Amino acid sequence: ATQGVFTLPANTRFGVTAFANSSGTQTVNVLVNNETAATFSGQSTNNAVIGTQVLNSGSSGKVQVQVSVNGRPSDLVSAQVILTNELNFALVGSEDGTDNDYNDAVVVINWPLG
Ligand SMILES: *C(=O)C[C@@H]1O[C@@H](C)[C@@H](O)[C@@H](O)[C@@H]1O
Ligand SMILES: [Ca+2]
Ligand SMILES: [Ca+2]
Ligand SMILES: [Ca+2]
Repeated sequence: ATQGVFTLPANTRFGVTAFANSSGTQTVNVLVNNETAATFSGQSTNNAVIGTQVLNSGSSGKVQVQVSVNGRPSDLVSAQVILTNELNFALVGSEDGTDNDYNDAVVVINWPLG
């Protein structure tokens, strides 16, 4: 199944933050309605924040997270969770190798903001 794709409410500001846990340099691209809106890159085996940014979901609300390492797409896992019918997390893990820890880049999207 497709992973890393989320439909947010339209025209909503959201946070996106990426952490790294891999010897490979992670590149995280965040697309809004299929256009790149943010790109983070970095390397850590200790959960360092490689980027954090506030974006806008636009008219469609479609947000996609893509992760690659040296140009090769990582395998993604994702889900969205809503607490008290208000607080939203869109969660992504990614795997660049064979150990299947799925933490090589971890991406968290949260809304609402403010
Ligand atoms: C390459 O070494 C594999 C890569 O980096 C490791 C340190 C570990 O985080 C592994 O999960 C990751 O796929
Ligand atoms: Ca891994
Ligand atoms: Ca890892
Ligand atoms: Ca508040």
